[PDB]
Amino acid sequence: TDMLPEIAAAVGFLSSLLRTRGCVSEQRLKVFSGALQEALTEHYKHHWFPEKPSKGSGYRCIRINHKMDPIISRVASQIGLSQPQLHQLLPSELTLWVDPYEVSYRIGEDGSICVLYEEAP
Repeated sequence: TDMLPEIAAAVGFLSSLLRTRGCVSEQRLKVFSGALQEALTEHYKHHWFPEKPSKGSGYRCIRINHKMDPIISRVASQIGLSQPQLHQLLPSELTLWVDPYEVSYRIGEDGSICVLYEEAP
């Protein structure tokens, strides 16, 4: 019931966007992926409750508005991506919900809710 699959799906989504929209070597994309996985599992450790998936949902949520998510920012820094470049490469107004058994996202305040990952408990 551990948090890796949901977090790796989230991270794979953000990586894919860097790969697609950017010019980032796989070496860097791999550093970013592992580092973001570790960052987020540290971040979610005490805020993960498999039996009540919406509990802690707001805390775990990854937002990109006019400020970049601070964990994305610092991990991305680790591979030499500045926040302004992230802003350019990643969608505007992105919301990424990373909950037990379900990863989902929205591009834009009024975009569709897409499911990245769903699995049965």
